[PDB]
Amino acid sequence: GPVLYEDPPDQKTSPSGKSATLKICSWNVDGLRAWIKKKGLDWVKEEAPDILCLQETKCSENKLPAELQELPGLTHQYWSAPSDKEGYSGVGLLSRQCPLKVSYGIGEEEHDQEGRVIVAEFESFVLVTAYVPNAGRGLVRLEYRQRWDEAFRKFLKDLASRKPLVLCGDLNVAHEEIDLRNPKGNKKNAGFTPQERQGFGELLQAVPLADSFRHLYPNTAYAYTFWTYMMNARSKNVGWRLDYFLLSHSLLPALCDSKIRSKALGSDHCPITLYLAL
Amino acid sequence: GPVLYEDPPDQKTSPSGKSATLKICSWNVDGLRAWIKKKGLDWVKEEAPDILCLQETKCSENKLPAELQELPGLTHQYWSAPSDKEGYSGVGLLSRQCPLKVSYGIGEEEHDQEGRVIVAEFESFVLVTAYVPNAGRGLVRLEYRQRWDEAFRKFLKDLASRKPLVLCGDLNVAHEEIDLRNPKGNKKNAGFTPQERQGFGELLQAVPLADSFRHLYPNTAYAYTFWTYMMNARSKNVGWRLDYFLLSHSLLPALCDSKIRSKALGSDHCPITLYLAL
DNA sequence: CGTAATAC
DNA sequence: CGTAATAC
Repeated sequence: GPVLYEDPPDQKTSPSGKSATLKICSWNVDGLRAWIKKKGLDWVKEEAPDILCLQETKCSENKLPAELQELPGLTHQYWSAPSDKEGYSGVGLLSRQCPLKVSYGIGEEEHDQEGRVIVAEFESFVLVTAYVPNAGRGLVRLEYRQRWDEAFRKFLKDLASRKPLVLCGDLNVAHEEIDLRNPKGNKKNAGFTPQERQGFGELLQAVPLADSFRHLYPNTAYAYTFWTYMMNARSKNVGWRLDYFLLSHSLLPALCDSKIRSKALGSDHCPITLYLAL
Repeated sequence: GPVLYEDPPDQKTSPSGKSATLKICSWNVDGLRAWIKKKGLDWVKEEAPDILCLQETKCSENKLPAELQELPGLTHQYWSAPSDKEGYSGVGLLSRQCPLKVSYGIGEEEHDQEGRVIVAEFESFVLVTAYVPNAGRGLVRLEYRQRWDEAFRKFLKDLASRKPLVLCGDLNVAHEEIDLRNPKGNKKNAGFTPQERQGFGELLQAVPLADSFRHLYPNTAYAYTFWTYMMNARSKNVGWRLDYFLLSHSLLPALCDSKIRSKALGSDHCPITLYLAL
């Protein structure tokens, strides 16, 4: 039998003792419209997060279903979609409260053409949600992905100097061997090449950022956020951890918990939730 | 019962009496690789044409199956595919003999980015194969299609001044009501809008070119070259004539026949064959 | 390899 | 609405 993973209960109190005051939820919906048909929005209303980040929406701004506009609580909504590619990439950020400033992309024309980054600045921190480019089957985009990784790292380092940073989304890499079920087989596959894993480790050390889930559960294995639709991967928990909450070190005393909502359906990714005490 | 169409026998002698010396075949394969799996190449070897034009190949140059390189007779092969779009558009031209000159596109940067035109110049005439942009569901590209139509018309008029011209391929318009099964329903659908039909009539008169099939069969109805995969259109012969051989008037004394190979499978389009006596 | 999405 | 093709 396959070894399954049960995410531990929500810890809503920081180590300092302060109660959690902010609840961010991130989910790669892999088809915003199909995700809504599969009752994804119902799960969101059940989670009731202060902020909701979505990746791989595959939805142009004009094609957004009407129910999203009428969603309760998360009234302030921002979307980014590729200029010239239909049904590809795309992210979104939905918040209960209005952000002070909202910008798009990372400032480099080469990397801002697929709608992968939304930046939402708040009084106490800056939230970035990202959908990092996949290296592709055959590694056709691995050279581009290394260029992106370097540009994205410099971008986040500049943001982090002025304000504490929270980064979330599909970062499209399993950092370590614990972060995917079959590491020996995937050393040359997109998501686990040495170039991608190194860029991730360089990102954590340069900005600097910490992997919230791994920080709290350093030896917890079999904890994935993605399973291919093929070969019953999700039934057999043959997965990858591609979806992260990376925090600035100064927010670590405010970190309460980082969750993996393994049971939530509607995508080949599952949602992840962050609890902070600000 | 639906009214079916039987293409009359091949007339291989021109009205002047000269025997046919050139046999051009054009086919919108709508998926070059799927077309080869469906034994499309076998049909080509059975037709044995001097020149073979293909449209909507949906195949990048590096992904072309190996059997195409080893095809007998049609050894000189030229392909055009979109720069930035995978599995979209694309044409090809295969000839028994080497052409004097082979160029790509129509010379306008805006219209040469999807690989829709190949021009093959020969001693006695210039052959153009085209895959004209579809106006799209909802007519999103109808404004662009009118701009293309004007640029393409001027391009062909310049070619025709120096040499007699033969144009073939999917021109993505049913000229007249006879050219599609349900004209009253499609007046606002891509392929039969007033803008597309007028651009086609302006093309015939400006260059000038003649519709070879319609020239030879002025009152022959129910003669289509395309049927949607949906709703058993091909079984019920609910079709469109979108694929043409348009000739310069000076080649009309050399015109022997223009055929519609209704029974040839492998695509939602069927092939068309032209016989000339040069 | 499953699924969602495009284009026609 | 069928089919082929993409991207993951």
